[PDB]
Amino acid sequence: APHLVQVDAARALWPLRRFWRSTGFCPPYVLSWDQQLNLAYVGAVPHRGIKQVRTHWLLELVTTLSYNFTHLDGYLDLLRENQLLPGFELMGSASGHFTDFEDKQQVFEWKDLVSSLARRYIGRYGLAHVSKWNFETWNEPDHHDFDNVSMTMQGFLNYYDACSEGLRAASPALRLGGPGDSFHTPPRSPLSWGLLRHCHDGTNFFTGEAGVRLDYISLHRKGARSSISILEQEKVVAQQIRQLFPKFADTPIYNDEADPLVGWSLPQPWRADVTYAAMVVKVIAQHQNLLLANTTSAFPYALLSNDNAFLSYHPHPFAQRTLTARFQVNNTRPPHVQLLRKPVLTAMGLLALLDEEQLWAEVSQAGTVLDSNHTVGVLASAHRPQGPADAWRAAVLIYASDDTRAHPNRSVAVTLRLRGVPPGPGLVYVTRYLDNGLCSPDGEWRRLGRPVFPTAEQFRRMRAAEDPVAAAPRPLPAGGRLTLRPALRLPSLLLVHVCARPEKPPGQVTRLRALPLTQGQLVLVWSDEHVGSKCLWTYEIQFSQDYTPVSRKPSTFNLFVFSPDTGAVSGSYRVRALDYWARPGPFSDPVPYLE
Ligand SMILES: *[C@@H]1O[C@H](CO)[C@@H](O[C@@H]2O[C@H](CO)[C@@H](O[C@@H]3O[C@H](CO[C@H]4O[C@H](CO)[C@@H](O)[C@H](O)[C@@H]4O)[C@@H](O)[C@H](O[C@H]4O[C@H](CO)[C@@H](O)[C@H](O)[C@@H]4O)[C@@H]3O)[C@H](O)[C@H]2NC(C)=O)[C@H](O)[C@H]1NC(C)=O
Ligand SMILES: *[C@@H]1O[C@H](CO)[C@@H](O[C@@H]2O[C@H](CO)[C@@H](O)[C@H](O)[C@H]2NC(C)=O)[C@H](O)[C@H]1NC(C)=O
Ligand SMILES: *[C@@H]1O[C@H](CO)[C@@H](O)[C@H](O)[C@H]1NC(C)=O
Ligand SMILES: [Cl-]
Repeated sequence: APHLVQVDAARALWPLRRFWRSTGFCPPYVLSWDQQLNLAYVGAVPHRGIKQVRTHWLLELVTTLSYNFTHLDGYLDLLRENQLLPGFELMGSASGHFTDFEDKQQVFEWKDLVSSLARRYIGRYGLAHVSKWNFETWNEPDHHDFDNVSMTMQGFLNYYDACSEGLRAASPALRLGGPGDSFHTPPRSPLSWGLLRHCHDGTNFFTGEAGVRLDYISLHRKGARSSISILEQEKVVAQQIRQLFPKFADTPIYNDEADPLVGWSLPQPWRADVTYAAMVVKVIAQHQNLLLANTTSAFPYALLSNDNAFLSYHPHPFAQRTLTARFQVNNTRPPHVQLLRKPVLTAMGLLALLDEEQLWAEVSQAGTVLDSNHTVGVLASAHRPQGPADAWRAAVLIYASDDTRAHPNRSVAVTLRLRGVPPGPGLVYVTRYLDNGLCSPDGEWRRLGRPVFPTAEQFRRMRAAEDPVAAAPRPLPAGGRLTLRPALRLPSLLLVHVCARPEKPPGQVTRLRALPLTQGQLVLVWSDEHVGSKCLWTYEIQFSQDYTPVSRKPSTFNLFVFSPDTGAVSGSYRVRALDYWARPGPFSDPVPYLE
């Protein structure tokens, strides 16, 4: 019996927030060319699909009473250039200065450091930008990862008050949360539970007032290979917080390390391809449909982050918990680094097309209704037109996922019945499909024989599997209805995108950049902020030597590796958007490049 999926486009039930637009990593580097390419890939996810990079040890990029912020300036400028925000963990010793947060003088000094850095980047980027940053406490305070810093229970409370008063001294508009740990049953997790008590009922180190600001509560809960287990654990902790700390009943909860499995560097075949991608989507659907979609308990769940911005290493380029797959090519003159886009990163681009209202949807099999706690599920959104540059849109994202298990032998019959699409001009739909057969760079790597130092040709062949199989825009049937019967594989993802025609064509592509990889090989990366519509077929790239169109298969990811057979890359480049009705947007400013 096939899976039946119905979507009611006429039933916009409630807001749908893109709560999953976060990644993160821990340095072992942050200014290396490897990292610069990595963050270019992360920022290239369309429509701000990844917004935050939660980065450990940021205050080891400051040296020491005056401070040198050079290395921190560099990293934060790097994020800014890629339209990314720091998940700013106030974590580090300022290169050995801080050693003890029960030393009164050190507590005052920490406050002044935090004030200085906060005011510095307010000056550097503006208060409007810095007020969006999730400042956070030291990572996992109950896992004793403090190097040479003494952090007792009392020290952690003093530290927190310095963090909070230091940020306030910069501006009251800045946001601070924590503890970013797992909240195990007492007597476990004493610093986590202690922080909440302190903020709820304790005394401020600096002011002596009862209670201390806490803008959000961050936890870490990982699935041990189970998707639904993440959600189950979060509900337990959230309820405990609600009853034990009534003032925090409406305090936003973050799970900013919500991964399928602990230990990012452990090689796992399922991390290499669409298995991981589909599980990530499944976890997100479970959170929207079983936690946020008008549940009786209604916990204030606000953010979910997959901690997968790490760079992979030899001999596991694809098998680690990373958005990209790194190849250090050591036999070129000089040695260079290349990155590939893993399906999980591509999947963040499909998620990014989900809009601000959730539509009514039901999955069933043989009359039995199945919620997102099953192998097949759906998230469906609608968009209210903003101006002449956009129109009505619907995005239906369907996953087939058995968590960390793939099933190459199996095929999942699915019948999608879309109903109630509101009438409008040039209504078309476009399907985007991912599975391990057609669109897995790891799979291509292995068909090529697993080359350790891939050639230019081998990279082209691997990159040819990055994008989803996209079907050309077809007119929507009459009555605002669409019935499709795809044969989904396990794992797979299917995005059906139904768009009405906007009045104006797409806007201008902006902030084009050329980044060198090696001889005759280069990355083109751009912003899509002013494009003004999500209904895009591809981005046309043109190259001039004295402009001709660079021929490539369709892709809406804001990054392209140009690697021509001739090796001629010197000249000027320009890029523009192309919508589902073949209408071009204006060209970006031309970017020159000389090799
Ligand atoms: C081409 O050239 C590049 C640049 O020179 C080489 O890059 C090195 O690659 C190796 C992997 O082959 C890297 O070494 C590995 O680093 C891992 C992470 O290290 C950090 O984290 C650990 C643990 O937290 C710390 O101990 C460590 O100090 C670092 O902070 C380690 O996990 C690896 O060790 C594990 O595997 C080895 C097997 O070799 C076991 O012996 C160990 O017990 C352990 O299980 C490993 O050390 C290295 O960091 C890379 N250097 C750089 C600068 O990037 C490429 O290897 C080379 N390519 C080829 C094909 O030769
Ligand atoms: C998700 O579904 C699983 C089953 O697939 C649920 O786990 C079962 O829970 C019941 C409790 O009524 C137990 O009796 C069973 O032993 C469990 N079965 C298995 C296979 O583990 C789980 O409770 C569901 N979770 C949510 C949040 O709906
Ligand atoms: C700060 O550190 C940078 C990087 O190490 C170095 O180049 C510079 O000399 C330092 N600046 C000052 C003012 O000490
Ligand atoms: Cl994982």
